[PDB]
Amino acid sequence: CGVGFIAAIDGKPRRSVVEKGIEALKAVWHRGAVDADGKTGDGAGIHVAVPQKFFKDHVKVIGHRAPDNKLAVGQVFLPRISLDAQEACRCIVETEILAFGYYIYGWRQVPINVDIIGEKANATRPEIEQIIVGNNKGVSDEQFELDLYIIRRRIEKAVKGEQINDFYICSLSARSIIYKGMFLAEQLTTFYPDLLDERFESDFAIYHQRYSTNTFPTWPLAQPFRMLAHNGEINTVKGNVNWMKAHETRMEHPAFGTHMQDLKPVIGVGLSDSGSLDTVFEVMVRAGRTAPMVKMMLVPQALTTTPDNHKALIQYCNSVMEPWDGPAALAMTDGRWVVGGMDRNGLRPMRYTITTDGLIIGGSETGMVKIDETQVIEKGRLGPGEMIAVDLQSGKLYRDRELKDHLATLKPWDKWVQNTTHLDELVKTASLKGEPSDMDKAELRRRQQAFGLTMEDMELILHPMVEDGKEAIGSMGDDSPIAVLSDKYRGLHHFFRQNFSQVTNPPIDSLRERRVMSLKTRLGNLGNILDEDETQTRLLQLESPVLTTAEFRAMRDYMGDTAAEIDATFPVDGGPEALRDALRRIRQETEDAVRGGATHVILTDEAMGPARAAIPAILATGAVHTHLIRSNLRTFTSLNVRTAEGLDTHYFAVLIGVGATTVNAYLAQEAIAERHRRGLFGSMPLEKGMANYKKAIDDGLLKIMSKMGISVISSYRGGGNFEAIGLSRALVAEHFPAMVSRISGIGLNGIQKKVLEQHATAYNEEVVALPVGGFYRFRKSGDRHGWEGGVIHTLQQAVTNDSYTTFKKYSEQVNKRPPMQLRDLLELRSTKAPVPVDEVESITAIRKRFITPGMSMGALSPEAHGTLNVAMNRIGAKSDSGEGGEDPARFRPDKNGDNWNSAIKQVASGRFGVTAEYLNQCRELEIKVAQGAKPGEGGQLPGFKVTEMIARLRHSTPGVMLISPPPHHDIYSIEDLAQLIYDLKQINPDAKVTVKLVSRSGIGTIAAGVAKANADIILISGNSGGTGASPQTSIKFAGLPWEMGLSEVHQVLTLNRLRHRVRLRTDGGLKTGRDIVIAAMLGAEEFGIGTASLIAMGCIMVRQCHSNTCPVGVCVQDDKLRQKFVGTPEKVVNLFTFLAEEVREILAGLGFRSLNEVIGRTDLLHQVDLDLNPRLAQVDPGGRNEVPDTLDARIVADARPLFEEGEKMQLAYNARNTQRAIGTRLSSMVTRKFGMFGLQPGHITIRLRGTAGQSLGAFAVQGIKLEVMGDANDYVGKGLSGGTIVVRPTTSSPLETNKNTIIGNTVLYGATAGKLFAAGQAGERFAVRNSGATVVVEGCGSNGCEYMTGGTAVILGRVGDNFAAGMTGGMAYVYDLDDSLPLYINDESVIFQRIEVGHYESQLKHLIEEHVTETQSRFAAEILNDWAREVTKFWQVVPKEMLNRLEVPVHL
Ligand SMILES: Cc1cc2nc3c(=O)[nH]c(=O)nc-3n(C[C@H](O)[C@H](O)[C@H](O)COP(=O)(O)O)c2cc1C
Ligand SMILES: CS(=O)(=O)CC[C@H](N)C(=O)O
Ligand SMILES: O=C(O)CCC(=O)C(=O)O
Ligand code: F3S
Repeated sequence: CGVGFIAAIDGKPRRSVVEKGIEALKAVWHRGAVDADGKTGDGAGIHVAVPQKFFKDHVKVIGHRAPDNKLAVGQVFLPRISLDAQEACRCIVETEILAFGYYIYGWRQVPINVDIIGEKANATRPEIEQIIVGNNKGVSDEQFELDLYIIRRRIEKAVKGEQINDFYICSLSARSIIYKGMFLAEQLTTFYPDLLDERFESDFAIYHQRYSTNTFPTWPLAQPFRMLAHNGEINTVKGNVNWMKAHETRMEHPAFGTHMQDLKPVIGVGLSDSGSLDTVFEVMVRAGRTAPMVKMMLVPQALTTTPDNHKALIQYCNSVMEPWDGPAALAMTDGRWVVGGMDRNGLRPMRYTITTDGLIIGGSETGMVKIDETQVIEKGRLGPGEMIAVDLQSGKLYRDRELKDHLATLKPWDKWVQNTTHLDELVKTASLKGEPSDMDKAELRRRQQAFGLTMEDMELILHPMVEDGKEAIGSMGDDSPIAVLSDKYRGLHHFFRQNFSQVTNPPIDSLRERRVMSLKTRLGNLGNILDEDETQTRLLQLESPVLTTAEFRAMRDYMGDTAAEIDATFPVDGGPEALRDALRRIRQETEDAVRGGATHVILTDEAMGPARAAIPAILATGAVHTHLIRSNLRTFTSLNVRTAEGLDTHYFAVLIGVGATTVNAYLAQEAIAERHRRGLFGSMPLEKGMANYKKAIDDGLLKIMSKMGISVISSYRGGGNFEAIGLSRALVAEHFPAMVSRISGIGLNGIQKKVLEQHATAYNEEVVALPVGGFYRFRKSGDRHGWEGGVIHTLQQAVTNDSYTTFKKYSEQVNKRPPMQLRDLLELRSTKAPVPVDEVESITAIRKRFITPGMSMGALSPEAHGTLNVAMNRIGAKSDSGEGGEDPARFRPDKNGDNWNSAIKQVASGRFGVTAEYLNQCRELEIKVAQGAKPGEGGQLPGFKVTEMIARLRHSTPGVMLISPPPHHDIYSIEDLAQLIYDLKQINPDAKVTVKLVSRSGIGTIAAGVAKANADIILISGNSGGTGASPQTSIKFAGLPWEMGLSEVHQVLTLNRLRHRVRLRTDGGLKTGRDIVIAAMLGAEEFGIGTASLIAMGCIMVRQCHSNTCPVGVCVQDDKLRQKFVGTPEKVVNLFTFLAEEVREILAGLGFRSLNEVIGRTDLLHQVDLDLNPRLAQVDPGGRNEVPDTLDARIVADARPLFEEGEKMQLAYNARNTQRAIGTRLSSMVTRKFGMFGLQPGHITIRLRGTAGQSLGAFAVQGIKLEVMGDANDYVGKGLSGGTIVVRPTTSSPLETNKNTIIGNTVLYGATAGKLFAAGQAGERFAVRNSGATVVVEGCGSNGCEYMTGGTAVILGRVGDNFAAGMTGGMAYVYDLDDSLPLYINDESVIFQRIEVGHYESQLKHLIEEHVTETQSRFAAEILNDWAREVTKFWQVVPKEMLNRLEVPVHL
């Protein structure tokens, strides 16, 4: 994959612009899935100017006369198999161009060579044909495209009405034309020779290859699109899409004249995300807005450093259009400008070079197209939010600032912005004036009972919010029933699961990166995206959809005649259809209101009473919002909800994203008060009370959002980002935005019945106390759980006394209950007579398919951890190190023969103990993208668990907390995954690689991509798995059952013929023989067993894993407490032995003599309402994935002496952007023979001219040194491990070392040792997570030194926003010539001072010296020359938590 762009700064056409454009496309294949087929690829494209010589001649050769104007071309994919349709297609195409009365010189079959296409693709190949049009009407450049645009839509529309498939017009303008198709980019020129003609000349270019979650090639989905080309993904798409359904309700502009209606819907069916973007971007530009304005209105930068002009503008946009978020490198152009742009988080690479010849070449990597250093005038990149551009009419280049300057210039942004009413202060005022409360406990209690609330609810969850202003953290998995199956009133919000993101895009850090996020809310800002007038700022604005009963009324008053209140409630005397008609009613009443003139709606349960049940706020909000959309009305109101049932963060999230503008949990502020008048909060005023509550819910949301990288509530709102488990298809469709509900579930009639039942509970008689509740924990009360006391005892009894009979009694205890989980709804019947048990496969055999999941050293006691490693190795199975290091002492068997080393090592966001030697002490690497306990997010390890041993392991700082970054920093998109897997397979030639993913609908597809990315195993984790520490909403609301995700992967992978390329594993609550058989039949080959293995080691399931108070030594770092541990290998081994025997017992009954004979065999399962079909369906009823060599292949060959004799060596080689992971293999080899540190620095040194591609020197141990004279791309020294890497411009380059980029992003991610020197600037997230590498570099993008925990980080230059966020431990100095660092640095955990002590001043000096020595850097050398005055300019950045720990104090 890639996007790229090229432009002649002067405006004047050239052939090289196209030849370069090809050139690029020939250097991206190293980033894609190569087929063994040699031909098949996902899509490539080049968007250049229609070449008027070439075309005109053509018209001449047929013997017409060339017009004076520009001649248009339509580039069109016709149906290729039904001639009947091609015609219909061409009549339509002609008719439409005809009624605008332009002129047709006529069709031209495009030459192409289908030999380089694969069959899959030739299959779906359309018939490519050009049609040539002339501007007989003598209109203007601008009018021609405008008209053509209305024409293309007209066609597009008619073909649709005709119901014609496969028709598609890539381009149809007289400025631009697109040559895209499904074939390898390196072969664009082969499939389309026109491109090789010298008449193809052009002032600009835009190329793009693409990847996919597929094996199927659609042609129209290859890019570039008509104005756009996108690398990334736009996670906020359904959000955007539904907004347009309303944005459109009002869009009207005069340029389309009477055409608008043909103009809608601007987004047709079947578009890819980017495709939909281009769609919108286009209309906007067709109506007048420049390119750069549009990038902004749609992919605005974050309004955190910023001039005030810009801020105005931004604020303007944000008020018109809600962003289109997701990682995004974009290459754009309206007719005149050409733009390179970034998403608001700089999520994708985008280097660029400027030449003496007056060209700019935009890129994704950098070595992408030869250019002589000699003619380089600059070497840049884009950072979050920036653009760079060219105005081809004036042949002027604008860098970000200067370009943004320009747009600020266009209008009185501020004066206009000043037109908004921020009703904030007005609202805060009334709160301080006193959050009221008007119910008597006798009431609170009874309503509360209506929505089935409890003490656990009040104590466990509400309280901490009020107190700490933070939400409840907890531990152990979610073992309760899944709500539909529940026995006990659960509220709608229970069935909506929060979606989150896995490999497609990364989730954000809402702590360390809160500045880019946002919760602004606006009532009445929905008018003409098409307009550009100040009247667009006239709207009210909150800063949280969240309102305390005080603030709420504040607002509701300011509104007034303008608001309308709808009674979300229904009679109980009602009848079987009570709630239905209720839902109609509300729907209608809101209609009338809005029509009637109303501008705000207030939906509410307030009139709930003994005679009226409340309509489930969630259902009521959706029913309303949707119908509102469905009648083009939502654009006229704000929709605000008052809910008695609301209480936690989740409930807000759902409400909001199913419509809600504003929410007020009124009966909870109440419940807060009552608590407060028994002084449960102590001194603290009820007002500060709410304040906190509110922050907890605000950060609440910001989080839930970040789980699918979304930075902003307006796109999130109404986007329906949930998945419904349990409610009926029909329903979910009827009333909420689009969401999946893969098995229908209950419907209104059930909902009604349950709502009312709980109701009687609370108005049928007195209520002094809520029940206790046993949702977050087993009480011997109502809610059941998997793990309950009896069950735990019996199991313990069983593995301790070693009786299989006791085991069997446990599992029976377990299997004889009411269904609690989906698998529980299946029977296993077969058609074979039974077989004798002896005959089946053996336990030895079976238990080997079992593994003990990754549970970190930290989360668990050292004793527990190694216990597990011993058990697994004893029975020839495998265990998983876990998110947190593994001690290397452990790399040998002990006198007793026991083996503490673990067979599968993880690799997760904060790369904990990740070392060349760690990565090499195993048979398998598990890329942890996610756990079912907390999908969207990333591990926690409370500070008081960060023992010293722990801290030593992890290179973290003692007793300081370890919260991990939710996304991996080197996996922002699937190609990214792809490359990690490559490095992984490079540093360790023997291991298989796994990808831990978490079930959720859509996993299937990703699953595929993972497969194309060379993963060997894929593991789908259930929603219910365990965690040592994790917020409770994720434990109860993120994730989906494995029975759904595991089949989906089984199916989809099968459906694309990849299902044999990868092995499948699953975990999530598997405690029993049958749980394991059923998982096999659904497709699994391996099963993971954690918690139950913990319980055998003794866990009693008391849930204080986060607390460091383990009654039993399982999950606790405390010494005394660790002495109460009685786990034993022998115990765990017994657990597995039983499990397998119980598996064999079952297979025999089924007539099978082995597990393999039953994988995938879903015909053996019958579901004994929900629709379990989609899970049972069969698609077609009736070593390791190896990888390509790299430079290392030769380097190694050339190093015989190294390994053979010990010699020292110096090698030289060129290097291209296309060579990845250079050295890594070397490193694996060296680490294996001499170990990370048995070689003295520089022992084997390899100079490289040119460009290093991703992962340069990744995992290099000491002894290796790489000099890259030239430059590099992302991830230099990723996981650096005591090796050394240096990078400087070519002796001959005339560039100013420090004013130019030289290495990409996420450099030194997670390193632990070694040095890195860089004559130049580095891009985003430099030194992220560095845990002990020393570096020197002349500058650095934003988010630098983030989450760093060790090492020294010098920095000869300016530094990006949010520097040092979460930087708990190492140190960075920072030459700052403008005393600006103050404006960029992220305070929170760090401080800066000028050097005072002189050993710190000396430390710096020596590095900088090294730097120079290695890099021959002038600018550096000069700082050395004026040390005196200069030292004065740096700034010591030192972590708070490091102040008292530091041998030599930093002060005095
Ligand atoms: C205490 C504990 C620690 C865990 N630590 C990790 C971890 O370090 N890395 C990881 O990728 N998943 C981790 N997990 C999840 C397990 O690896 C596995 O996905 C899940 O535990 C199995 O769920 P089951 O508990 O119902 O047996 C942890 C889970 C628990 C309960
Ligand atoms: C190379 S790419 O993976 O960024 C593809 C981009 C886009 N989401 C698409 O489906 O075309
Ligand atoms: O130990 C850690 O860093 C993480 C452990 C974890 O996140 C979990 O077990 O839920
Ligand atoms: S608190 Fe974890 S619950 Fe198991 S580990 Fe101790 S009993």
